[PDB]
Amino acid sequence: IFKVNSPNVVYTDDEIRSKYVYRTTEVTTAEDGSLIATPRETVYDFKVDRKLPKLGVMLVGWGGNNGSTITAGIIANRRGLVWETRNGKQEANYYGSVIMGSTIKLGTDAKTHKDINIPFHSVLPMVHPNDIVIGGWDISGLNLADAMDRAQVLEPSLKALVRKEMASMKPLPSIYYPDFIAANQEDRADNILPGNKKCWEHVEEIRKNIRDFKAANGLDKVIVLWTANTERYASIIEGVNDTADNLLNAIKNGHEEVSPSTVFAVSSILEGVPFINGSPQNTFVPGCIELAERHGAFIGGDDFKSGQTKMKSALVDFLINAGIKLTSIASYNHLGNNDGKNLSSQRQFRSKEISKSNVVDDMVEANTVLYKPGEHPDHIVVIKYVPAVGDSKRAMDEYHGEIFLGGHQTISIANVCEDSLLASPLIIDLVIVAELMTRIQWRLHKEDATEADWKYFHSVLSILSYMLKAPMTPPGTPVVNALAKQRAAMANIFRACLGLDPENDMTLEHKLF
Amino acid sequence: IFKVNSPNVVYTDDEIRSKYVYRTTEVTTAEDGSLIATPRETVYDFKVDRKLPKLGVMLVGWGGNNGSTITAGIIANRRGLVWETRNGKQEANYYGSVIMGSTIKLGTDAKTHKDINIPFHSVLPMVHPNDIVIGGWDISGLNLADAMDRAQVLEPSLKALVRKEMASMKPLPSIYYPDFIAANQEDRADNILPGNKKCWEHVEEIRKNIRDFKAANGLDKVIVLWTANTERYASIIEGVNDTADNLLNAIKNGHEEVSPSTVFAVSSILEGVPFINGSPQNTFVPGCIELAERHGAFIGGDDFKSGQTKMKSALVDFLINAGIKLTSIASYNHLGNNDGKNLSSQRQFRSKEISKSNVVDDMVEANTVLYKPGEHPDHIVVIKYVPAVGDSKRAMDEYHGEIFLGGHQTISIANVCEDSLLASPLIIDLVIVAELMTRIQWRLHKEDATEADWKYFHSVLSILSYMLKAPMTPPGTPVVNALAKQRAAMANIFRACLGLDPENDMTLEHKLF
Amino acid sequence: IFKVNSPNVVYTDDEIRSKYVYRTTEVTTAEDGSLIATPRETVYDFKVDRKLPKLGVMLVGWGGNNGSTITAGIIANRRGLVWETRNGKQEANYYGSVIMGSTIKLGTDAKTHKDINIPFHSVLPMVHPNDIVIGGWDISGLNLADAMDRAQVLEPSLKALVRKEMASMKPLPSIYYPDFIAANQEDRADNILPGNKKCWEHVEEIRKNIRDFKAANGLDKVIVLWTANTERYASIIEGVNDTADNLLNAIKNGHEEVSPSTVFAVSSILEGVPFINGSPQNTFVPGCIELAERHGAFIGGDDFKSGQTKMKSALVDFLINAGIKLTSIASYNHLGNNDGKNLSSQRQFRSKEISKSNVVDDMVEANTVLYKPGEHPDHIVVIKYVPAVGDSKRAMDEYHGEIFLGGHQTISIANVCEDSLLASPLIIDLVIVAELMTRIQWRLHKEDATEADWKYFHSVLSILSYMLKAPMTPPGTPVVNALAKQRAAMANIFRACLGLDPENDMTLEHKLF
Ligand SMILES: NC(=O)c1ccc[n+]([C@@H]2O[C@H](COP(=O)([O-])OP(=O)(O)OC[C@H]3O[C@@H](n4cnc5c(N)ncnc54)[C@H](O)[C@@H]3O)[C@@H](O)[C@H]2O)c1
Ligand SMILES: NC(=O)c1ccc[n+]([C@@H]2O[C@H](COP(=O)([O-])OP(=O)(O)OC[C@H]3O[C@@H](n4cnc5c(N)ncnc54)[C@H](O)[C@@H]3O)[C@@H](O)[C@H]2O)c1
Ligand SMILES: NC(=O)c1ccc[n+]([C@@H]2O[C@H](COP(=O)([O-])OP(=O)(O)OC[C@H]3O[C@@H](n4cnc5c(N)ncnc54)[C@H](O)[C@@H]3O)[C@@H](O)[C@H]2O)c1
Repeated sequence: IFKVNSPNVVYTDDEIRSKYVYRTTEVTTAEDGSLIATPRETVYDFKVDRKLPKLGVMLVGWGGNNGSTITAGIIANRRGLVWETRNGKQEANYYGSVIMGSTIKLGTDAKTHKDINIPFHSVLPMVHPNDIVIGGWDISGLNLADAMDRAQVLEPSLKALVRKEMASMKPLPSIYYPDFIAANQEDRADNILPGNKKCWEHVEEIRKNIRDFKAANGLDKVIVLWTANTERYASIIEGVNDTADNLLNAIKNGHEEVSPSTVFAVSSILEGVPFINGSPQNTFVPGCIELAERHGAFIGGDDFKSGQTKMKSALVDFLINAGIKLTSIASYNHLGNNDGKNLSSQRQFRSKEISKSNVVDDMVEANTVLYKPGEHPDHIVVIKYVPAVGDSKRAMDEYHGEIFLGGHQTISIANVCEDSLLASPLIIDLVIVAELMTRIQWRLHKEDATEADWKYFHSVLSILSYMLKAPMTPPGTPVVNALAKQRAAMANIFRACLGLDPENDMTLEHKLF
Repeated sequence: IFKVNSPNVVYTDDEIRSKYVYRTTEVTTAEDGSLIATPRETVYDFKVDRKLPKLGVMLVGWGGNNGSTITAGIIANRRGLVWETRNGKQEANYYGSVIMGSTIKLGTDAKTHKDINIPFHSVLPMVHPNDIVIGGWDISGLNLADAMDRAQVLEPSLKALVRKEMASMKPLPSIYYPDFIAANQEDRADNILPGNKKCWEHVEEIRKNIRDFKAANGLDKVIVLWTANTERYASIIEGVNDTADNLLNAIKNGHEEVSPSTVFAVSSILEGVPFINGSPQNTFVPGCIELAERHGAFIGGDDFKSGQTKMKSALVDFLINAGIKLTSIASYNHLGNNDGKNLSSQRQFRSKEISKSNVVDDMVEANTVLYKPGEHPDHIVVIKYVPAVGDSKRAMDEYHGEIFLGGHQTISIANVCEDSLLASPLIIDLVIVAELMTRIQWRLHKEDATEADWKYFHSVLSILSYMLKAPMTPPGTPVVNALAKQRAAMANIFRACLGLDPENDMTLEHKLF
Repeated sequence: IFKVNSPNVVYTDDEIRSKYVYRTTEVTTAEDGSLIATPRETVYDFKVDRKLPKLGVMLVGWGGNNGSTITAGIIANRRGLVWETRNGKQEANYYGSVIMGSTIKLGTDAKTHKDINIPFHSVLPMVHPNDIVIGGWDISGLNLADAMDRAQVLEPSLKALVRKEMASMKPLPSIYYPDFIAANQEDRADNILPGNKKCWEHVEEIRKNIRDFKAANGLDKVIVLWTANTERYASIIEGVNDTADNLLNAIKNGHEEVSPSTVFAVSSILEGVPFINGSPQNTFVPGCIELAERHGAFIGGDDFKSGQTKMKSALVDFLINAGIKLTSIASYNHLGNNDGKNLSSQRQFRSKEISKSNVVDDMVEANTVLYKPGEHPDHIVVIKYVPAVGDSKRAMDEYHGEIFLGGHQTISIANVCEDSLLASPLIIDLVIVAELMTRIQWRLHKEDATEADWKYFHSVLSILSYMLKAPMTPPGTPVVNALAKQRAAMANIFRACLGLDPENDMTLEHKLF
């Protein structure tokens, strides 16, 4: 633990009221066409609620690969289970999680002159993942022990320990619209609500399920996470999905271009729970976003940045920030789970391909020294279904680049990654950060500020962009896709609630003496 | 171009006098063992000399692979030469250079709400690489056109254009101490000064050469860069190399444990020119550093971070900052130039292995959540001599990591990199940044400050750490090895001389509205 | 099953007496320097003993990685055990074995015109691996269940089934000469016979152990296989190891340059059991071979061709037989078992490096169109100890080649191979083929041949060369290292005992009609 010694930071047993000075640079164009840089300061008052709630996560796709892996891993970490591998004994951990497995720099030691590093989870009052309750919906009624055996992700020794408690968990019936997921997912749907079309009864039932989850479990806050199959893009039609009331009427009129995910998101917005989409499909259409802003409900980005895309975000940033001109990026993946079986259809593969292909455009528009306006590298993404490899995704990347005097650099990467074991800690990170963001309020520093001036963060949580492949940002704002930039954004926003200045890495006390 | 509109920044035609507030966090231990974080502010006055000098670089190892590549590339960029490749026409560029091929963010647009990115070279008044004069010493008297043909790095079409002017360049005689480089480099030395041992006449001759370079060329500033063969570690002996006067006496007494690089560095310190070591050997012993601090001469780090080590700095940082526990790093390189031939000896390979192996220790000591005190991954580095591959170094990396619930991640990387084409822009970056650092002065902001209170940066230039594999820091300070951290340090130090605040990446104007 | 309908093949319930015509080509130099090719025919009589013996294998290094894996796998296949993996249910098999997992072509169908393929194990009367008895010596007294847990090769579910029967197996004490294996293997030796030097009592004890194994178990034939640590090369000294009697005197005189493996081989030759060396060290010195020929004892080659070397034998053959000039071969391996720990010493790594480096010389001497006399590619082999990877050896190969008009081909291979699971079926293959070779006799076809003219194959079994990295051939004969050639040799020699002609692959009945 640590505390901040500053007149600007006031600690109360319920609140961490703090004063912060946001310092930025504003650029305006001069008369002769040159740029003028002006330092700007905005004084902000931040309020952080110290009380930790009893948090529940509702998973849409509970019986999937990722959902079963999560519920098993939370049980394993909560009980401190030790199991047997060929190498010997294995203990439960939260590796692969930036919040639960990484540290950030607090400051420099006065005496030793060395850096003080504290866990990322300990910066702000945050909910511990061991106490997270899981539930939700699935079109397949298989219990989560049998779902665990279907997934083929976990070792038999661990499954033996977690099977007794995971056999009592059965997902609630969900909604199946046949048009949106692949034709080979017909035989999977046995636990489905009455109706293959879009209706207002589905919204009522989903709201009832969220209510009953919170009531029966005894939870203070609920979060809904979409971990279901990738869907096809729902066409944007004027009068159907372009406005909150238009969409609310389209649900009742039973229009044939409303995704199941949109029904879940609408139910979440009407019940006041945050909704995070873990799939590349366009769950939030114009009208879902406006309904979220009209009600004050928090909504997150799309997809999960776990594996080849995370390393791509690191590498493209590193290579373009070093002066190497990337001309080709070729991503090849083949996998043999139900995720790859659903993406074997073109209409459902297109969404994932679009999500994977749009991670490098911001980095190539930032480097105007290498890339001319309109110059983009050849970015190809291929995903194939190989049933024999199972959950072990094999990714092959070829990065082709141009260097000094026309030289050629080629970087070939072979990644053997367990998909579910790389996305589960991301879900933990998403829920923990979203719960924290529901507990932070802000206002402008005035000499007569009242309690009525407290405001929340914008309904679209871009602070989750570290864990999201296709970040969703507030309407009209740019998108940040660099991994280091997103991690720094999260860390510095967390430090701003403590009145601490952002990390600059200059270290002038070691250079000027 | 751009200008800063701020009362703290005053622009004169010769100076950029600016006022900056260095904001950091200081950590002190409380009585009950907890940590206390206190915001600290140090007010600094920075003075930047706007006048650009005529800069000359003296290369020790001019006829090597890297030196010939540099002199050819500077000619190619200066003349704007276009040559023929199989793919068609190729123009000269400075790709692979962070200063000449990358951009940094200046600020946000007032109207568009989009980011303004300006070239890294345009942030501060900096010397253009097209105007850099080259010269120096080599033990081989071959002219640099024949040295270019010996190197086997450049295409015949480019060599045809640059051969006429590169055949008039002949390196000055150098000093050859047989004990320090490999036994297979005996036949290479034909241009050597009289003497196989350490003497004060060598210092006189090297100082004379630096003087004559500056006088004949008409230069305002000179920088010496060691681009010669990797040397063996010179033993630290009390009374020989532990003190500036002890070392100055050891040169005259002709002790047998003084490297040729130490003679070059001593000559540079006595003539007031900066010296940058581009090799893993310990050029600066205790006594060379003290002589540098006693005279005010600037000295740089060791080795060149070009290729597998740069990507290692990116990847290890990315993986450990994401919660993945690296257990094994295995670097394999084989190459067939004179660099690999000199490293075929164990005593000269040890220095490069030590330099390559110490890039990840700071990242594993920062993450106390994953690594216990004393826990280090298995880091192996292998370098082999394969004459058939030439300058094209083939690097194979295996990163083995532990992830959620005991999962295994393996990342296999095959890099085919032209060594000389990845290190030449690094040399340009080093000389440009070092020249700029010779033009920056600092002081503490007082109400009665005088002109006599202006001070330079510390003699050990750690701001070059981005381009250096084994960064040398001021005595008693920690070492930063993360690539993103070093680039951010350079950018934020450059912005501090303009009175601008460091980049925080928070973007609160897009989240709070 | 199948039978041969031919007057040349006579089937008896105990013998398969057959007549074969060995057809080859002989080359003699003409007067004008040209070559003359003459067809030669040698008529051979082959006798194959149909009776299958009760076979026992004695392993030197029983408690090692490979020995424990073998004894466990034989139990698993014998009992037909099914265990649990993450993917589901796994049954026992003999995959990775050329005899037990591959087929050979018997002939063409008269009616269908399609090929008839029969299992390699069914060509000749051969011992089934399910009935093989295991035993032997080890310097470590740990039982083989605890040795199995030490090895970290097998899944916990399989180990649970095999642990009860593998805990009753304890290796006999062995002989430890400290000079020959690495200094870090001191603490491993607790089950050692009295004596750190070479003595005749060791031969008596080893012979007693072989006798008692056969007597107690009730076996008809015994084979000894060296699966112990790699040793250093024993110097060839005149009067010590250059003659059978010289070596027999050197054992008694206690010379300090006689390997432990030589003592085992000598004991085997004096007891009449075959000895196969599975390590790169020179077990058979001049004098051991002569003793083998003087007694009639069978001795095999050196090392195990399992993994990167097998693929190297395939690839180098394929590339050089296709017209591609290999200029560089770079093999990198790192592993973390006791094998890699013993090879961390230079004197013990040299033997493995020599064994791995000499697999391509025969292929480059066969292609006189590409390689001039004395032209050899750059062949580098690196083996490193990385304790974190365990038995999973990571091999990285770079094959660099020259193609049409000076083009460059590069082939980069990343192999993740379980070392013990690739060498265990090789040991099964070696013992099965060696037992068969002890049951085959030959003679020249004469009109008055008697029973006294029956002869055995030469004491040095080169027919095992498929499974051996460093093939040992009869003194004065060339070595075959191509994998396809060795497999074809084995198949055609097996078919020659059946009176069948070698496979030619011409298929003229489908081309001439
Ligand atoms: N590395 C990763 O695992 C990763 C990374 C990025 C994105 N994603 C995305 O996350 C999602 C989950 O991946 P997975 O491998 O766990 O999936 P999966 O293939 O196991 O299927 C998800 C589950 O959702 C269920 N489902 C489908 N439609 C439903 C509906 N309308 N209501 C309720 N349940 C429904 C399916 O029956 C299935 O059990 C996918 O969309 C995938 O594309 C995964
Ligand atoms: N990617 C890279 O190229 C890279 C990266 C990191 C470090 N380095 C280091 O940079 C240096 C230059 O590499 P290179 O491939 O150009 O080297 P190289 O093999 O071509 O040899 C450098 C030159 O220095 C000369 N030399 C040696 N001792 C000398 C002395 N006392 N005085 C004058 N000249 C002397 C040699 O004759 C040779 O011509 C090496 O030490 C190398 O280890 C290179
Ligand atoms: N893929 C492979 O596994 C492979 C391939 C080629 C060659 N080999 C060779 O096969 C051998 C076995 O490999 P491993 O990984 O099973 O070995 P290992 O590292 O497990 O050690 C072999 C065993 O032999 C024992 N031993 C050593 N000296 C002995 C002696 N004098 N008498 C009795 N026991 C003795 C050791 O204590 C150890 O238990 C090694 O020499 C290895 O180099 C293995």
